[PDB]
Amino acid sequence: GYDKDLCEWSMTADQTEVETQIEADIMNIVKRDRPEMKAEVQKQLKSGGVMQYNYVLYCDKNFNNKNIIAEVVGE
Ligand SMILES: [Ca+2]
Repeated sequence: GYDKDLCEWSMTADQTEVETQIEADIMNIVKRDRPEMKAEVQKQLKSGGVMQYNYVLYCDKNFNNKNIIAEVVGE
């Protein structure tokens, strides 16, 4: 997804600050769309990191954030 202010914050704020909110944003989508996947997605975020989603979640006009679960659990 894209939002001008969220895009700028995600690219300028402290690394740990953005990383913590990315995880919370993903878990919120998991709770809404695949609530039983909470423990599994949490395990995948810890092993694979979340900062690789810095661009697609806040700066990408061509990424639908609903697809973040499939992105995380896929290879
Ligand atoms: Ca992965």
